[PDB]
Amino acid sequence: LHVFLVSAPGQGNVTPMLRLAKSLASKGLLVTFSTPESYGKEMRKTNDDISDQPILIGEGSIRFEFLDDEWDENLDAYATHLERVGKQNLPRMFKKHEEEGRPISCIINNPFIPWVPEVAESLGIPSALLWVQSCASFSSYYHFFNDLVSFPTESNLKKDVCLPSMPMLKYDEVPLLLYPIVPLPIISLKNAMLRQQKNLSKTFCVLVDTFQQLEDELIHYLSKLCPIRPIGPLFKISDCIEWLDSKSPSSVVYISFGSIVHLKQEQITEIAYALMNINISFLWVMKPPQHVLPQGFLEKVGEKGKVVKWSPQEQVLSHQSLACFVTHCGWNSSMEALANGIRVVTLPQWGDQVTNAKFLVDVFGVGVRLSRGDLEDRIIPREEIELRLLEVTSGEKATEMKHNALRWKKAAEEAVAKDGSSSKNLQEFVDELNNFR
Ligand SMILES: O=c1cc(-c2ccc(O)c(O)c2)oc2cc(O)cc(O)c12
Repeated sequence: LHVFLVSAPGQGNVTPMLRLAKSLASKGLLVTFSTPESYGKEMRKTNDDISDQPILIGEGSIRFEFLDDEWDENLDAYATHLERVGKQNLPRMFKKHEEEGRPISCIINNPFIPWVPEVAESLGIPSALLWVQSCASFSSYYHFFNDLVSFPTESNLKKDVCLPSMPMLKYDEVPLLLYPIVPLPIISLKNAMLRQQKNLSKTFCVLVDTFQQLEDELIHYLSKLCPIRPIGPLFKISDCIEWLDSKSPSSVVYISFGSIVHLKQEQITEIAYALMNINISFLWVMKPPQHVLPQGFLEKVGEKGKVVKWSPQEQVLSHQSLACFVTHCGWNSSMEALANGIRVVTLPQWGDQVTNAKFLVDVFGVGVRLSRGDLEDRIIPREEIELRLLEVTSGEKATEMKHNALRWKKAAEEAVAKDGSSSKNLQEFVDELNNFR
């Protein structure tokens, strides 16, 4: 088999599609991953395993055949141009593979190049979709595009939303890209999402980065409208740690916010005071673009605290020292917290991070809510942060959320085990690819 994995620019898009690539390669498939060269060569220069040629995994390999971007530096501006070059170029690359005994059986794309199922359609090549957010978020988008349930509008900005097989969200707990008020540099992601929901008809399979028991009933309901397959999580399918060793177990407050979120300086300074004040141990990831910490922060907290510029998150998350996780609640981060058994402290910023935060707190039951997101735009005072740090590590539910945590970590490892739901959804989808052939 030979499947073509096409992904939009961005760390958050490429990583999961790569992980879907290392997985299909593990199953005797040859995968060719591609992404715009402008950001592609940036992966080249910044990654150790570049591409001299295929890179075997199990009995399959992963080739690299980047799309010529035709874009040297000169968001909506680039999206339209990229769509232009992609349709220009992608048949030319598929046509090359046609004459070298490599007819492509399937294409895989993510929502932020939603036009890809159109080239798949014209060229006769079946189209599938890698969805990188939860299944509650997919349902948010699908119901909204087809307008099957009512959302906030300009005339009612605080309307609740009642999605089937979901807890009733609130106006600011629906994925922020469906809100009718959106920054004009971001409207282009709203349009990409919505365009992908228009192209769903042409698509025979949606591969979702979640597993069957995390969103059990939801996946059953939407599976009648939609061809949804849970195959996750993908990260588990396929000096920092020396320091945490010295600490006692379940003791270190962990603090990341992914590699895009940039908090506000006032929010930084309320957290540093919070940590100082309750005097907890911590590992706070402070990625550079320059945030300042209070005068004598480092000396005051001592060896109880530690600030770093980057962290092996998956590793760190698998540590017993960790007491909790202050997170921006991206999908992969919510799932890495779930699968590893760690309680969370939710600081949603934008997008679907406000839905996942509603889920971590009130559904999966694995922690405490610190903020409600950009639409709240309320600098959270250190007093409250200190309260949630107490609530999640010492307080009356602290062990019940620990319990709930260690049970979603059980179910995650069963989903990915040999004859588990997530793994047999993979092999089946691979089994479907042959039956076309
Ligand atoms: O809605 C999205 C919003 C943003 C974003 C939001 C606020 C910012 O101040 C910023 O610099 C980026 O970044 C994204 C980045 C993504 O990969 C996907 C998204 O939906 C978004």
